[PDB]
Amino acid sequence: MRVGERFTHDFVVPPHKTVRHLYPESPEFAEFPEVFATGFMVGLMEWACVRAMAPYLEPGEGSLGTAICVTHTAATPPGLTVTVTAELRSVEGRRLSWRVSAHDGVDEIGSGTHERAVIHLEKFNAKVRQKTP
Amino acid sequence: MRVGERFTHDFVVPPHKTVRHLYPESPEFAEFPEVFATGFMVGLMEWACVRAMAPYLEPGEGSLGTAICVTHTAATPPGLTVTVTAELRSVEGRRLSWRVSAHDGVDEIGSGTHERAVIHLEKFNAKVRQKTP
Repeated sequence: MRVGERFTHDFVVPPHKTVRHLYPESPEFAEFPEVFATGFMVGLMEWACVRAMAPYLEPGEGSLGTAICVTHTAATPPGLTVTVTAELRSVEGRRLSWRVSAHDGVDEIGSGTHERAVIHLEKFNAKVRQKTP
Repeated sequence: MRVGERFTHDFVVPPHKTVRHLYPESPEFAEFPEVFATGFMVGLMEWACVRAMAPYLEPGEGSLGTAICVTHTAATPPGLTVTVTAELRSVEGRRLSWRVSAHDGVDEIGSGTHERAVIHLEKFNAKVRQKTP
């Protein structure tokens, strides 16, 4: 996997990726604008990076996001296509850093950086089962 | 609002706040570990800041998150309580800047910054309509 390499991931925003659907638990969001939530944008960016790195994982490995630093500069109603471009910035062993950017066909909607760490899935699942109450 | 005031927001993590629940349309997330997703943590941080702001908004006003820059350094299985601490850093016109941090009762799980912009809901929803298919 090579620094500078780019991957693109397209996603038509459905009605259920708006703010109120990120936290249906949250009365404070029930009447927010019907626009693509930041937490969902972040998840879409992760998804792009995950798709890009999948062919480069050893069997039984996965990854986790360890940082996200982005802007969200324009609003996207359901129906538009969000294209995330993920560009690999560095690979320090287990740690991968990506420049992520997104646009919805009308506006650039946000960009920034996302870091991931390759993990061993079965090791990880064991050590998370223990801080489980 | 007063700069430097901290607001807490407590949330018991249910089973359905994992990354596979963030994007069920994402087969590529199928075998991810059952831990609190970064996108959900981002939404929880916004939610804390929204609660902090809501008594201080005028009628007709809302807010949107315009940037988020946070680490996500520890994993949280369902059942633990994530406490977000949101501290107001500054109010500059319609821009409110926040220092955000989250802990799951055991570990610090992430920290950084978040920015929001006060919006006139009707004027905003009108601009959104203009780019709705």
